[PDB]
Amino acid sequence: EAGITGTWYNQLGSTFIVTAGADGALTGTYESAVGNAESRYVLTGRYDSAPATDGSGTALGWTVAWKNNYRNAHSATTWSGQYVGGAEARINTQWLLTSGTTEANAWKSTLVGHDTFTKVK
Amino acid sequence: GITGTWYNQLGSTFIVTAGADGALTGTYESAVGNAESRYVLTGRYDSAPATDGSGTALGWTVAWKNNYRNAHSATTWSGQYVGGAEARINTQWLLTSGTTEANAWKSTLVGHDTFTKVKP
Amino acid sequence: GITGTWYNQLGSTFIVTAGADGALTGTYESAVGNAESRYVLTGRYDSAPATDGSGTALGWTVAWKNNYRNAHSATTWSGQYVGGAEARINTQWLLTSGTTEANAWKSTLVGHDTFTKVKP
Amino acid sequence: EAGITGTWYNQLGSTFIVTAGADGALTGTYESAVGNAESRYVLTGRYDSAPATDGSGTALGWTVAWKNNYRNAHSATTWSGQYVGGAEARINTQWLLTSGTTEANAWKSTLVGHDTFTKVK
Ligand SMILES: O=C(O)CCCC[C@@H]1SC[C@@H]2NC(=O)N[C@@H]21
Ligand SMILES: O=C(O)CCCC[C@@H]1SC[C@@H]2NC(=O)N[C@@H]21
Ligand SMILES: O=C(O)CCCC[C@@H]1SC[C@@H]2NC(=O)N[C@@H]21
Ligand SMILES: O=C(O)CCCC[C@@H]1SC[C@@H]2NC(=O)N[C@@H]21
Repeated sequence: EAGITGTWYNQLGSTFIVTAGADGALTGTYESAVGNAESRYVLTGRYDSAPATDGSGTALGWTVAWKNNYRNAHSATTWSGQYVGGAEARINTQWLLTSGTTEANAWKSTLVGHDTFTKVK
Repeated sequence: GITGTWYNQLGSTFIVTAGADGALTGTYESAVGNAESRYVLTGRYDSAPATDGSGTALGWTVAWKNNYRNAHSATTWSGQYVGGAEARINTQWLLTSGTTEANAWKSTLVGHDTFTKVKP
Repeated sequence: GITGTWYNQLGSTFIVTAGADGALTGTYESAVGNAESRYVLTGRYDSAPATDGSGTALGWTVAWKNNYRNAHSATTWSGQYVGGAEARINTQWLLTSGTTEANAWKSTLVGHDTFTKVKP
Repeated sequence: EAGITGTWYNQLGSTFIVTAGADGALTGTYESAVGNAESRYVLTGRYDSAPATDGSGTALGWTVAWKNNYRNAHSATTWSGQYVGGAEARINTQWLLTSGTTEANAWKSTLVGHDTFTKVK
């Protein structure tokens, strides 16, 4: 939690700014270096606020709908993964990016990938 | 609309409110897994979808900790709402468990849930 | 058994032979996408599944090149066969397109196909 | 193809030995450093045997059913990804590992991950 809260960057050059609340909330903004995106987007999510203390990561996830006051891609990404704490903090994720499609095109609505986030300071 | 009480093919209950500007807020009760009672969820959806017949993109997260249990895991659902007479939310999901780094390869389950407002 | 002609929810046709020791060999004809006619597939399945009621794990690949078209892409389906009166193959799939390194983030689609032997 | 053919290792320490045939076939063996696995397992797959020449990767995929003459995990993995050629050849993949389950447990049948393979020589 104080762990998770901060600024993070992934391998694409994207920026994630997040605050982890005592109640398990994640709130912040996401800026993507790629895709049909510009500026910052709201994110919201959840994390395990009482994780195991036995060397395990802390499970978390968040969503961005790719609409802000400047652009709308008619799509949303969710990241699912875990925070790994300590001096070299990482958030390791897999994600699903679903675009709104017609029914005929639903088979090709969803991209899958993986992002690694590095905490800055 | 998206706001309402939804059920998937497993009999899980997804109760959500869609805020006017894109928020999803609600509770999730899973019929399966290391879960009992309701869990907090939050997410986002496209609050100005295309007007060509396309569905409404969305996603949400549950961390599987509540007053009864903690599974040390979180699921995200990514999908789209399809309105009409038999409204549906079609999703794919990622369930990540906290693991050691070495077991990270087996940390994440993937699946697909379809939701309707029809009570089992 | 697994050997036979299968159809998914999109109306794609999956014609396969399950070899006694685990091979899957056949053809795939997709009803959607950058595809026409039949494509070669190969895969593997568990040729000695558990006897507790569990399904039979399997997977296969199609590279979307044939004599008619080349989409510069490949799909893998990972899933399990569930026998019984209404045999089913339930899958999740990954469709990777060749991309530049920089566009690799958007190289891979994911979805789910369910197959039965019922002709549309 | 001469590209793809060879020995590869991923970040877990697993070994993939493959031959790419002129007809788009992939054949070989896989040895996993992790999981319910020992020794070598057959793999088979397919690749785009006439890829684009415009800087793009070569699409491919393969499957392992985790039964060999020493062990059976009642599971199968498929890797989907692309080969990136040149002096520092890589195969970048995402994978799906489905275990056989009862119907009641099908929701938890499938793991998802990503592997990066480095060609040795
Ligand atoms: O193109 C869109 O539909 C909106 C932008 C999507 C950007 C994706 S989300 C997954 C991946 N990680 C990033 O930081 N950016 C891309
Ligand atoms: O077992 C856990 O770690 C927590 C409960 C997970 C339940 C999963 S979330 C995806 C799927 N859809 C449901 O409604 N339930 C399962
Ligand atoms: O468009 C392409 O790149 C090639 C055709 C892809 C068809 C996909 S494979 C997954 C899904 N299931 C089908 O039967 N068809 C689509
Ligand atoms: O545990 C099993 O069911 C069989 C072994 C699975 C090993 C997996 S396949 C994906 C990942 N990549 C590897 O090299 N090993 C693991």
